[PDB]
Amino acid sequence: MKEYTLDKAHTDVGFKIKHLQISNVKGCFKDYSAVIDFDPASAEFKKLDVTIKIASVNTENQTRDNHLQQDDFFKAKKYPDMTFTMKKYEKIDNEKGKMTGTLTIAGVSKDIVLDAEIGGVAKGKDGKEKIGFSLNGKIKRSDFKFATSTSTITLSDDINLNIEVEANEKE
Amino acid sequence: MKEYTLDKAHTDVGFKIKHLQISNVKGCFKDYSAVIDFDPASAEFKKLDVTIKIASVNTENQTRDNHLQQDDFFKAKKYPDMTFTMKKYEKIDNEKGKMTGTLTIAGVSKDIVLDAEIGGVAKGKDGKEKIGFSLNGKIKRSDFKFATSTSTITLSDDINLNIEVEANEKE
Amino acid sequence: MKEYTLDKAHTDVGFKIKHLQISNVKGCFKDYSAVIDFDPASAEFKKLDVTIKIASVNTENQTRDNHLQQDDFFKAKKYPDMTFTMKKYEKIDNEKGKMTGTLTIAGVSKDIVLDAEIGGVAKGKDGKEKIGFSLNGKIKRSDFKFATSTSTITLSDDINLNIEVEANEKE
Amino acid sequence: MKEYTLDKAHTDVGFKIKHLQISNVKGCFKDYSAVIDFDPASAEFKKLDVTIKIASVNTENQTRDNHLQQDDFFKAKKYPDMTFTMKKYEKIDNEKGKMTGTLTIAGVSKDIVLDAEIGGVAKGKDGKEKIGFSLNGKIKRSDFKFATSTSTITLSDDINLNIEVEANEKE
Repeated sequence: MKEYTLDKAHTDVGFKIKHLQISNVKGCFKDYSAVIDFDPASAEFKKLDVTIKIASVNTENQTRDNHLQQDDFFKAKKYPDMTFTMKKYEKIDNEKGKMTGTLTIAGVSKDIVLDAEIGGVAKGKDGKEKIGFSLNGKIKRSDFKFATSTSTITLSDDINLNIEVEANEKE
Repeated sequence: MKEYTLDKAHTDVGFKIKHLQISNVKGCFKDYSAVIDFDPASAEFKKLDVTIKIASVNTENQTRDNHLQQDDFFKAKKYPDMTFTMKKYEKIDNEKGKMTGTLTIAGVSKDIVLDAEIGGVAKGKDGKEKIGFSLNGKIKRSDFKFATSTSTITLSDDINLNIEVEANEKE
Repeated sequence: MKEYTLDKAHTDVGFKIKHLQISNVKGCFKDYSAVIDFDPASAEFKKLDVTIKIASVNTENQTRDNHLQQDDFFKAKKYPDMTFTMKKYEKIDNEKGKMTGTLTIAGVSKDIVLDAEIGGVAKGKDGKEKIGFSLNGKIKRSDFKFATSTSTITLSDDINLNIEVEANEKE
Repeated sequence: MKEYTLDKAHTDVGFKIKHLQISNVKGCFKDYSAVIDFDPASAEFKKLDVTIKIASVNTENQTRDNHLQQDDFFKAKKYPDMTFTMKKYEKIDNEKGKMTGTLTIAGVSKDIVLDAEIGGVAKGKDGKEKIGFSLNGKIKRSDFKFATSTSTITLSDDINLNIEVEANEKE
């Protein structure tokens, strides 16, 4: 038997433990087109049709973006774009309305409601019209059978849409 | 009715989605004492008694460390230290054995098994003895009623102990 | 050395593995009062004030119900009731409107929006009025600092309100 | 305007909220073979070779069992069986030892340690030998690239092996 004394400098009294953390992935799309018909006299949308190129996704992370294009997500080779088509605008007041339309994600189509909030209807620098509005609403991955492989535990069934638009008159 | 054209520069076609991520918290304790009796002739531990000052925890994050001291964790005001006392060393060979002892976390005591791995038994620079060994084992929070408030979902019931020791002879 | 043969009848080649499962807790309250002012001429609510006795919760499970009354939930000893007070009804059409009001959970008050859906405005068996409507909306535990101890991982930050009302005229 | 009174009998003041629950899946295999060489004189295993038919899995649930056979699990069409081959038995005492062997799950092989606990070495009813022992140990899905598609969040990386054997001498 012999007696020893730690050397605290080359000793580590260590432990490892596993925890879960919840976090929001924030994303946008760099490339999309839209057609916008709005009547400032009555604060009503008449047509809103948007096409978004899945390819142009950006979640501030290059390898996740690529991953989004694959089978277990967007399948961007087969379905390069997502579309929204307005079917009904129901005015609440001049700042607010309920927009109903058809969202199409990888060939699957559902009717969704977005909350329109009109934040500013002006004549511009030059005297041609501008508008600023937001569209907000929650959609369910399950409704669109999006990422069906991924559990609703790992990744939320709920996606929150925040469309912020500034826009100028045509011709 | 009027027609508009997005201004892509002040437009954001955005989304937010919630996901879970698993991660290991790695930690050590800066301040502990130990008594170590080991026989290099037979590669057997004779006594191993460790006291660890909960206060000296370090998980590379100052506010989590403080939080560990509180009611829902260590209760370091009431129970400032954790103790390990060896009860039995069962040799497997000269590199390996099973250590049994009593771990005490905030006044609750359980007998645990650690895997002893002896990685090097030498005479030092000066001709006095040194040893290097590790102790590894998994304990369950539930066995010690540690952090009973915190779900075994958020934070793992399993804690992995990695004690890495270098040590020098006495007097 | 000796050779053996399993006895399959008293042998178990076993394993245990831990998984997560997501589930909806559905609940109602057995005891509540309300005041309801509605104009069938215009399909508008004029007053809607509801008080709910926390004590009367029912999630089809007796010990969870009790648990809901405690500090980490409702604190029903201190705050026996939750209240909703309508502040604004904004008509969309005769079947649909947006209701705004003040919800109060254990002394904390936030303004919420419910989606009113009027499903049937009749004169009854006896020739006195009836109405049937629903109120639906999502509130966040965090907005009300409800169950702050419980992680948004274990238990969803989002609660979905489904109020289904059938109701008869007064006097 | 008109005043109404709830009809509590056809009114539901309801809510829905999502929570996580952790649970152990317990399982065994109905069909396996083994070869067992054990020396009661010295309480040492000499050979332990087990083959398990993946097809014979039973987790007390018929549709989960089928699911286990598929690509995201066992791939039982391609890899119908799992094998264990003892490489080393290291005696601790007559009741206890450390078993080392090669586990093979769907063509991927890793060396694992099981804790042998010998609970009873007798001569039987008839005067021929019997033994009862257990083998226990934890393996990691990740080490075997098992169910790589399934997150370590939904389903634990750790599987706990409990082999309980009763067995009788040969010829």
